[PDB]
Amino acid sequence: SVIAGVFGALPPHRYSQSEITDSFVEFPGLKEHEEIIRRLHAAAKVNGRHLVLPLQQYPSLTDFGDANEIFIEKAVDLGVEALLGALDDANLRPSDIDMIATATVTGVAVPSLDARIAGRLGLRPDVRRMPLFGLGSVAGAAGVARLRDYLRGAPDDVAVLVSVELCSLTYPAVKPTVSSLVGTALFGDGAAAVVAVGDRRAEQVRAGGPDILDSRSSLYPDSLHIMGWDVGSHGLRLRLSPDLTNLIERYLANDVTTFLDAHRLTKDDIGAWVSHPGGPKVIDAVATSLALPPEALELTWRSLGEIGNLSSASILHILRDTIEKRPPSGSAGLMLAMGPGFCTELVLLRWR
Amino acid sequence: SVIAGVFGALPPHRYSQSEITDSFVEFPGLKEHEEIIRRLHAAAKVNGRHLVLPLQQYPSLTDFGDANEIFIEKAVDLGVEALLGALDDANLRPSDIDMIATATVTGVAVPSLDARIAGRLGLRPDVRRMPLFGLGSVAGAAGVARLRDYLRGAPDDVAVLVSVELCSLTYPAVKPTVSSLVGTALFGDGAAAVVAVGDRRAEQVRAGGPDILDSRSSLYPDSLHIMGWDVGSHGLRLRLSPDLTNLIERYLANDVTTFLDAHRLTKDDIGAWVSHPGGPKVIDAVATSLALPPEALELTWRSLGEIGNLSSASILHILRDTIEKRPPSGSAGLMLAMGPGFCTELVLLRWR
Ligand SMILES: CCCCCCCCCCCCCCCC(=O)O
Ligand SMILES: CCCCCCCCCCCCCCCC(=O)O
Repeated sequence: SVIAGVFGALPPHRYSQSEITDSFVEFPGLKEHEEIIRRLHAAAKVNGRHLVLPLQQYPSLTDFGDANEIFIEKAVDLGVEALLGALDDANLRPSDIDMIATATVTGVAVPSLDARIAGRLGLRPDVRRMPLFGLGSVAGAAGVARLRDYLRGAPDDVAVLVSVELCSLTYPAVKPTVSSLVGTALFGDGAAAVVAVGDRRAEQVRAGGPDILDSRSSLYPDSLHIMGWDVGSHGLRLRLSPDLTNLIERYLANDVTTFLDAHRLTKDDIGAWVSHPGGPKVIDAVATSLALPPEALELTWRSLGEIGNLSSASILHILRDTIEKRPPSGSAGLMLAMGPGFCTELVLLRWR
Repeated sequence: SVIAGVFGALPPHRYSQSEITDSFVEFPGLKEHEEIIRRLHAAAKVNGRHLVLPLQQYPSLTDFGDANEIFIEKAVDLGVEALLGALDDANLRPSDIDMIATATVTGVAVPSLDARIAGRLGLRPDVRRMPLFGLGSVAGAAGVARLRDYLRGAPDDVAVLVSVELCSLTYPAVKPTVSSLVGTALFGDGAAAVVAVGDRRAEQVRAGGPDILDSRSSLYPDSLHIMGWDVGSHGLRLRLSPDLTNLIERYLANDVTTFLDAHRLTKDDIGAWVSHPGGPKVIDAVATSLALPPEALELTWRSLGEIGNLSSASILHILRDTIEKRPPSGSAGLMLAMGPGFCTELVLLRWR
């Protein structure tokens, strides 16, 4: 399992953070909350976000069915763009793909995104499909890890993960509640794709990106309420408990120590950290938990600032950033994500 | 990859097809359509179905949110019942599980079922999770196929697949339009679970089920409209094209020939067929397109008649039935399913 390509895609409509806010407080039913909205938006540490729709169109997006239908169309466009890009980076072709996995939590599609995506790209009719849905924000790391699991038993194959998250589209379910307003300060739209190859196929594809060495999932007891969707007539409504950061602060070290002990590594042996940008308070929690220097998580901070929180797609944008800035050849890399479960996922990388 | 435990779980309320038709024509907004309903319900070759709610409660199930909530409450219950039954069948404990795959098209759960099930039965906090959504009626075959894919590269491991379909809970989306009435004629509620182990683990636990030898997907081009959902404020509205059978008759024989040749096998080599019970027209098409004697698909016919179309769970019930019938020791087994995509999945087995 060696990564051969990584690529991120973004919708063309980009808006500065306060632009978004300036219009948002004026949306129907939101002006009674200008103050908490401005505060929450200014404290998100996001400087701009890409929106799959013109900012001016969101107030009229009140029907879940309308929103989901648009999701299905845009999601497939962006996912195709990402996959095509990651294949370019790997210098590979659609026909070479033996297994495709898709991750999203922001739309409901049957047939799944992989069926549609594979239809658009002219993938082998016999390609193996794997649509993950319930995973959310953790599916970027967990998805890379599922690639390894597959390629571990299929050493000559090529596998891809595609992650599309169009968070702006969940708007119909947004209420002037604290947890939904937090989601309104953090989340943006985007996609990302990873092309990965088996051990036997790496050398003759000239697979560049890092090896995928291992992963470990960590599912916390009695924590369903930390992250989720309240699903209904209104669509997909965010559940976000305050206890989230406290959870990370109390258990994240053990997740990390248990996994690295297994490889006889310490936190110090990590050459590059690739963390999910849940938001200021969550990034702080990770740094505090693992006692990391301000520079360890700077590419995730940077990511949060430039494109916001992209659910599962963010950890892959950041991963691409990390690859570009060429970490020490042969050093360890750690992917660290968290999502609905509650769970965390850790992936072990080795930079080339 | 060797199967070691299979197990079906059903809701307590069983009703006759006629008990169901009789109350159903009297449901709100339905009496005007009694003729077509009685015609459809009789022609389905379903004699009874298990329902997760008391028959007479459905007229009041009009809120997609209420239905999805109920789906989550009940799906987990049924899910852990099936898994437990398969583990006991396999003489294994929940802590032995290394990866759990979940499959449903009938509810929207974030956190997913596998997380909820894992929390319930006490799976290891580090169990691998694979939440498959959008495979629909093919997820029974496909799920077994991804179990091989996982165990192929983990010969000491245990991986489980848990299917749960509560079709009756999509009632809020139902209206007296044709394809939706066809649905009310065929679909029932239920769940199933498969427990499989790696080759090396096989001898230790003495796995008795069939070997999982190979699989082949077959995605049909430009056929996304054949079946799926139309997701909206009202939930999950069925899309079922009339063209479905014609695609089966046109291309199924080839799907199987290309797949069997690769093993130097002929239809006549197959000792037991485990086919998805789409409904009468579908079963016939399969029998017809291939050249199968009436007895070849009888277990499918019996399952259809006995508990309805359980979506992805059916072929696992039918697998359970087949295992019990004990086909020729050492003979070939072939699973065949079809679903949203449009696609088919074939899985080669070898009985003991
Ligand atoms: C223009 C509006 C943008 C903000 C979007 C509205 C609020 C979205 C709230 C949730 C969106 C993304 C949530 C994903 C969480 C997860 O990955 O599990
Ligand atoms: C009284 C309620 C009886 C049952 C009502 C059935 C409503 C029809 C909808 C069921 C559709 C299930 C389709 C799943 C299979 C698939 O999508 O591939």
